[PDB]
Amino acid sequence: HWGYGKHNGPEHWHKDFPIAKGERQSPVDIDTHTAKYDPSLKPLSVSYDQATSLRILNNGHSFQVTFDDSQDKAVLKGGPLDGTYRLLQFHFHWGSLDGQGSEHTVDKKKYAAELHLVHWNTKYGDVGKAVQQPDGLAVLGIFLKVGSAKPGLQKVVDVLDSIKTEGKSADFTNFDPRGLLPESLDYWTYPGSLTTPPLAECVTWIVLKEPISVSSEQVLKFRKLNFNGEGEPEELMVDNWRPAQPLKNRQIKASFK
Ligand SMILES: [N]S(=O)(=O)[C][C][C]C1234B567B89%10B5%11%12B85%13B98%14B%1061B821B326B%1174B%1252C%13%1416[C][C][C]S([N])(=O)=O
Ligand SMILES: [Zn+2]
Repeated sequence: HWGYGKHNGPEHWHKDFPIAKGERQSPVDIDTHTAKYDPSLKPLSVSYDQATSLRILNNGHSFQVTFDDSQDKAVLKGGPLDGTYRLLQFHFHWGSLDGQGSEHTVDKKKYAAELHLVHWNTKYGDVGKAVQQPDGLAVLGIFLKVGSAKPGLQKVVDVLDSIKTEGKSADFTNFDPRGLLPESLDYWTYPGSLTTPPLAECVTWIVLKEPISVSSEQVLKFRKLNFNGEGEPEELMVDNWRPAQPLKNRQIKASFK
């Protein structure tokens, strides 16, 4: 099984998923001086007021909070997107120490973590169909730096002890993802891929410029999770990030000057 270790990590993934060496892989380094301001880009529309969270789950690679995506309750629109994208889940990538953890980098700077809110295009009807399409998914990426606590993250942090090991899940209703967003919705965008297997080239990436701050205590709780299942040798769930991949023939566009 793929993972993040020496023998099964990112440098091995191409053997099971040859698209790993494809033309539009993610994440990438965002070179802020080369990204082009595009005045035609619209403001991003984030409509999360009717979001219905369902469960929180340790999937052996991250933890995720899953939403009801059977109706247009929590949707992303505008920005670079055509049409309406339903929120399915959010999850994080993080490091063993604060100087790594993000997938995207900004002028080679790594953040302590990165939040991904994963959305799929309603025109394809279900996420499995959407991953087979070049405009199937839109992932909103938000950097985390360590400093002040993020109050809207605390409800997540506090239940992580109940999903320590792979396969464990818990009820996680009434969680409002608006509490994870920075002030500004200024963003960079580019065409890319899932950053985990199957590495499908189906994502419009929207990466917010403004990080959120989380406390050291909050991120420490992420690092107490385990990659392993209960009863297996304990391996801390840390460094679950894919490094930057070649930009190749792509342009990163900025929504802001
Ligand atoms: N870091 S990331 O790119 O946001 C990966 C998120 C993980 C997934 B996204 B798509 B969305 B779909 B696949 B990918 B994996 B979980 B969430 B949901 C997924 C499982 C199904 C993919 S398949 N195997 O049906 O092609
Ligand atoms: Zn991710």
